[PDB]
Amino acid sequence: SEDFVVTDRGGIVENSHRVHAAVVDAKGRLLYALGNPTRMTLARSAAKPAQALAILETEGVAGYGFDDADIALMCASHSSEDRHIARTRAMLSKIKAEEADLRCGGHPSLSEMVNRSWIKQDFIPTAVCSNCSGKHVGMLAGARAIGAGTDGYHLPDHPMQGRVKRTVAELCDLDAGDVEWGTAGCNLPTPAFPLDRLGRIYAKLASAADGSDAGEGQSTRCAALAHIFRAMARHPEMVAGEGRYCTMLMRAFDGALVGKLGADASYAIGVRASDATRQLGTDGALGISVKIEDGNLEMLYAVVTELLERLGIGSPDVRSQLASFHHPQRVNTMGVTTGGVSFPFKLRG
Amino acid sequence: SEDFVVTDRGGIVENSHRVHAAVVDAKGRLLYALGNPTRMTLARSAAKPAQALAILETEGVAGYGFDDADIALMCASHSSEDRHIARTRAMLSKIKAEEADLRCGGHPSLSEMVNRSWIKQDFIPTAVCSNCSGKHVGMLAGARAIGAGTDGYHLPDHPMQGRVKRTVAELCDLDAGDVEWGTAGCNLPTPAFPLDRLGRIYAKLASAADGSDAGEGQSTRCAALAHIFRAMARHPEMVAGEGRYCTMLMRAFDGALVGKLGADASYAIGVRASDATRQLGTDGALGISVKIEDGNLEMLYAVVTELLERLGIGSPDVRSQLASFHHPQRVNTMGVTTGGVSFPFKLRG
Ligand SMILES: [Cl-]
Ligand SMILES: [Cl-]
Ligand SMILES: [Zn+2]
Ligand SMILES: [Zn+2]
Repeated sequence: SEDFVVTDRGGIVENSHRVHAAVVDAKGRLLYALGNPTRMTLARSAAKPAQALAILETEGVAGYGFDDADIALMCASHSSEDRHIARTRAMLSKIKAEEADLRCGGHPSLSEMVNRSWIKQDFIPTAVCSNCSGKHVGMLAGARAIGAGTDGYHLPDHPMQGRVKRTVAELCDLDAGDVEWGTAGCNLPTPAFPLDRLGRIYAKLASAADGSDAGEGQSTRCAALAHIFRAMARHPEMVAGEGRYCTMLMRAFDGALVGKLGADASYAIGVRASDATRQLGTDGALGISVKIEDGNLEMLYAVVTELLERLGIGSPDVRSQLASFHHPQRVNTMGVTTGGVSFPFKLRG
Repeated sequence: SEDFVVTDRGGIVENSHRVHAAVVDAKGRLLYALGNPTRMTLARSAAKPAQALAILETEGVAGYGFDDADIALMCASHSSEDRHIARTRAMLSKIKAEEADLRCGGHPSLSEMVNRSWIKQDFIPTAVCSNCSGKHVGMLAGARAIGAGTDGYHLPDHPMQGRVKRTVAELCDLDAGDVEWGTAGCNLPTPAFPLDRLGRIYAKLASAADGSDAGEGQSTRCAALAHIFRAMARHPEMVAGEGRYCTMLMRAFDGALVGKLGADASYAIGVRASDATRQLGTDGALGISVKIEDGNLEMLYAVVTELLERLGIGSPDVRSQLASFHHPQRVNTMGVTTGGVSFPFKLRG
C-alpha cells in the first residue's frame, strides 16, 4: 500500500508522509487498514491507559482515594497547565510522597502558550511538571501499596514495572516476547507492539465502558477499564489541556469515544458501540490506531480527523470542532494562503 | 531507491525518513545518488544564491555599494540576530528605502535562543526581522535600480521577478516551463525543479570560485557566481547565525565549500575541487543536493553530515565540529540515553 498524507505549495508537492492505521473490533479483528496495520510501533504515551490499569489493579491503591480527575491525569500527556501541576502535587499528598520521589524530569511544555508563559517568567520545570507526572505518581502509589519500596519504582526490575509489562501484554493478547521495551522520555519502560494491538487496547476500553453502562456483570479488569474510559471522557482537560487535540476531540464527542496521543505521532481511539460502528461491520465497540512513519504530529492530527470522517464517526457538526486540525492552516507571513494538506490514501477492508 | 535515515528507541524503530540526494559535477552530470535524484522539489531558501545572482546582474545595482556581507545576507536564512537586523537596515539605507517598503513579514526566529529573548521582552517581529530580509532588500534594490518602482517588487508580473525566473531556469539549464512556481513564506515567487538541478546550481557556484581563484577569463555571470560563493564562505554567520548548521558547516570548512538550508528540509552544498572531489572521479567542482521527503530538519542535518563523511569531504577533525548534528542527542528528561540515529542508505553511483 502507498497511503500518504501530502502537503503542497500552489499544487506543488512539498512533503509527503506515510500513514499506517488499524481499525479493529473488540476482539482485535482487523476491519480496515492503511499502510501496514501490524507495524511494530512504540505506543509511547498512547500506552498510558494500560499503565493506569496496572496502577488501578495494584492492591491497596484504592485506599488512597484517587478520584476520576486523578485517574485522567494518570492517563495524560498534559500541557503542564497550573491545574495539572497542582493536581500532581495534590496526588503526591494522597500517597504521602514528595516531589523528590519522582523519577521523571521537567521539560518544555507541550503547549506553546504555556511554554511562552514559562519563558517570560524564567520558570524552570521540575518533576511535577512532566506531562507524565500523573502516571509517575500512580506508579509511586502502587509501589507504596505493595510495600517493597519506592526507590527504583521506574526500573524494569521493580514489581510495579513487572505488573505494567504483564498488563500490556495481556491487553494486547500477546506473549511477553512479542512486546519489546525501551525507555521513555519520562524515564519509564515503554512498550512496542504491532500497531493493530494498540487499536485492540482501545477497543477493549470502549467495550468495557459499554458493558458497564449496560449493567453487565464484569470482571475486576473490565470494571477498571470502564473506570479508565469514564475518567478520560469526563475529564478530557486532564488528559491534555486547553486547545489540545485529545481534549478537543473528547469534548466534541461527549462520551462516545476516548482518544490519546503518543509521542512521535501515534494516536489511539476507543469508540463505544454506535450506529457508526455497526455500519462499519461490527456488533460491539471499535478501536482505531494510527502511526505517521516520520513522526509528524501536525500530519497525525489531520489524518486522524480525516479517518474519523471516512469512518462516519460522529457528525459533521461534532467533527467540525476539529477543523483547524483536519485542514492545517498554510498561510505565509503576509496572510497569503500558500497551499494545503491532501489525503491520497485509501482505506482497505 | 529505498534510502532511509531511521531513529530508534533502544534499538526499536521510532521514525523513518525517506532521503533523496544528488551529487553532480560542474556540468550537472549525476555522479552519486540516494532516493530519487530528480525529484521535483521546492528549493525554498536554497534557491537564494540564484536569486542573489538575478539581483547582482540587475543594471545599476552595482552603484549601491553592497559588500560581501550584504551579499551573504541576500543569500541568508538568518536567525534574526541583532546583527542581521542591523545589516538589513544598513542595506535599506544603501538604496534609500525604508522598512515599510518590505513585503515580507515577521516570524518567530529560526533560532530558539533568539526567539526566547524575544518572548521575554514581548517583542513582536516585523518585516525587517524576516530570515529573508536580505533577499527582499536586494529585490527592492533591483526594482529601484531600473526605475520599475518599489511597489509590487514581489509580484510575478514585476520585472524584478521576471529577471529572477529567467536566472533560476538558466542556472538550472532548464526551459521556463520546466520550473514551477509557488508563493514562499516570505511572500515571493519560489521555484520548484528537479533536485539534481539544485545540486547543479551549487556546483556552478563552487566551479566559478575555482575559476576565479585560477585567474581564468570568466564570464561576468561566472564572476558574480564566484562573488556569491566568496561572500557566503567569508560571512557564514550572515547566512544563518550562531549555532546554526550552515554557519558551523561553512566555518569548519574554511572556504572549501558553501552550504545552504531550504525550508521543509532541503539542503545544497557547492564543493570546490579538492583531493576529495578528485577521488570521487571528477576533475572539477561538485554539487550536492538533499531532500528529506517528510520535511524533518533534524534528520536533514544528520543525513547531510553523514553524506559528507561517505564522500570523504573534509577531514575527520573538520567534520567532528558537526558531531552534534551528525548524531543528534537522544537523552531523556533524566539524563538517560534512550535512542539513536542510523543511516541504512547506500550511495549509488
Ligand atoms: Cl527520550
Ligand atoms: Cl507559507
Ligand atoms: Zn511517560
Ligand atoms: Zn524567502
